[PDB]
Amino acid sequence: SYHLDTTAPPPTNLSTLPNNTLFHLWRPRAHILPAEGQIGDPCAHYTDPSTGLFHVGFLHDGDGIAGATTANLATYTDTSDNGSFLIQPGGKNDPVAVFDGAVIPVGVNNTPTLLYTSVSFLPIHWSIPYTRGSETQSLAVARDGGRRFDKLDQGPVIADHPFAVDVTAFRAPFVFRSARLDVLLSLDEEVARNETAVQQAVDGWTEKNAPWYVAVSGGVHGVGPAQFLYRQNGGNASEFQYWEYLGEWWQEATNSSWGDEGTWAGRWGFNFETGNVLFLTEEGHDPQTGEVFVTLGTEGSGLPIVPQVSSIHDMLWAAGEVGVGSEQEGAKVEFSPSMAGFLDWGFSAYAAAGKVLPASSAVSKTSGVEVDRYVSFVWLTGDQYEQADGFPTAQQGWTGSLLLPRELKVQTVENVVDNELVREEGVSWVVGESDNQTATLRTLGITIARETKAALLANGSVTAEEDRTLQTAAVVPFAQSPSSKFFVLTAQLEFPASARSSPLQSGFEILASELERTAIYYQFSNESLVVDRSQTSAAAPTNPGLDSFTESGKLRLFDVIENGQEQVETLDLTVVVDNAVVEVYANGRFALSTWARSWYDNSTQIRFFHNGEGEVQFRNVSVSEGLYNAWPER
Ligand SMILES: OC[C@H]1O[C@H](OC[C@H]2O[C@H](O[C@]3(CO)O[C@H](CO)[C@@H](O)[C@@H]3O)[C@H](O)[C@@H](O)[C@@H]2O)[C@H](O)[C@@H](O)[C@H]1O
Repeated sequence: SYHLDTTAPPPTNLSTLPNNTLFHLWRPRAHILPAEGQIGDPCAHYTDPSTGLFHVGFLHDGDGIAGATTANLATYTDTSDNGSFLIQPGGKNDPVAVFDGAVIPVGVNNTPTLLYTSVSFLPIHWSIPYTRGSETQSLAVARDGGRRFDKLDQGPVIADHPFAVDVTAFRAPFVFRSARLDVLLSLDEEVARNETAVQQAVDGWTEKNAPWYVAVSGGVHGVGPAQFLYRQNGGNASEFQYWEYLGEWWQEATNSSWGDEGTWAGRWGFNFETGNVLFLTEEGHDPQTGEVFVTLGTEGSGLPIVPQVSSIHDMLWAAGEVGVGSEQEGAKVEFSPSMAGFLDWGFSAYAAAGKVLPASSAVSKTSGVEVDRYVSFVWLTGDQYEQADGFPTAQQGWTGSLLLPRELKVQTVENVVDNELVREEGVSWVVGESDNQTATLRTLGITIARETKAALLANGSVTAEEDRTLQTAAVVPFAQSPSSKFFVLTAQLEFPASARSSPLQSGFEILASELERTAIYYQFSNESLVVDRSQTSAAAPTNPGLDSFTESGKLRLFDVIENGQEQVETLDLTVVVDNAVVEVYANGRFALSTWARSWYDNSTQIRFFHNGEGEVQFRNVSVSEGLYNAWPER
């Protein structure tokens, strides 16, 4: 007879416990996840034109797309009960499975319309032969306020992958509109070569009757990963049956990668997944003036290759330009990356699905936002993409969660010293404006959606810590630590120029007891925020299912001019700890999320950490405890 006692040592084998015994142990309170069961890819988000409510979707129990709605982008309500499903397999187009999809707010019958990957055969993986007809794209229309999606009574509207192309995958259609694409396709192939003519047409563009484009993710056996582009036939905004194939607007060589050493954006891998096409500005999303950005997941593998196994799941982002379709007979249009990085450096972060969130939305109206935004929902698989070594899934009763909604826009880093640090090849940023003395840098901006950040701190207990410096190695416990695993830790770390060349490691130790701790620090050596989980869980040693490997992401701190002097850019940290779900944010342009499954209720001390190498200044350190409930109606 074993009842859970989180103040006592964990049993040696967690998988021997009764189903659901671990249900609340690591479960978050402020994140998006079903009431129970497993959550897969986030997909099918859209602002309902009628109600202005923002709809969120996600695969659930490998049995279809489930959903929820929100009015504030802080609290959520399930569309229904018993799974809250919107659409499931079993149709003629989708006898085996229902994969990711995207929604056109005003589609068929002028109602929200879902274009999704209908599945008829399994297995499907880039490492094995593709079964013809495995993945097709079908339509379904929203009924009863989006609480369900009825499949149109006909076959798929894109019933096959490109003719005779040996695709490694063909799925996760994502819809978007683009002024630049309509122009490039509307103009002559000779007159669409000079930006002078283009830009002019781009200004007359009208978002309302523009045709929808569709990017499908996958690759080509023996050649490369790629995104397949389609658009309503003939650019007719009212054509929903036929979609003309524009070609592989973006493809890369098998297991190639941004930069020579693949340092800043992992690798393009063997297959591209759940692509998203964004158009940014310094303030939000604008399909007319925004720069072209694409977020995607890439499947990697070492050698030899393990059939049906993707050893690496990188959550990347790329930005660049779109031009005519070269001179050859390839794609009508091509996307050329200028920069690329990670949307989230977490091993278990993947399949992000975002959506434009209009200023006209009930969400932006209520919060006072008056610009169009692009909110992105990143997936945090719960069992390492189903490769976990015996995770106690039956015991937990649920699997996975989505990360906090995030705003994506163009973030600028001003007053930067245009130095080798800036002029490196294959990085996650481009020089905006430089006088060879100081330049502005452009990169993907990553922040917690404002309404969610506010809700996280609204009723939280706040406890500051005095600024302090550490030269010699030390681990200093905060004056006061929270008494629960639900909090937001904020701090700024100032480093002296002499630290770049040192083995310095500075940060914090969270979720700490004498038998447990989780280290989060910055390493100048490879320049990377690190989350050491080797001591995170007292239960991990005998339960390999609880992964404890190190997580880390590259974050460069540039030399800049602050008060009128040069200094190493301040490390601005924001760590949200949702019981076991941990998200590390840095400089409004870095994210590293992972699972920190601490066990003891006592495991809640926070400590300052410095390894004695170099010197670090902690400024403005504080903690907000409590966070909030994202599912009030449950
Ligand atoms: O190959 C065996 C495998 O086939 C099916 O999964 C295929 C596909 O799943 C994952 O792809 C994503 C990324 O998270 O998840 C959804 C599906 O749930 C896809 O639309 C999306 O690309 C993997 O990352 C891919 O490597 C994999 O090829 C099936 O669902 C699995 O249970 C298993 O049978």
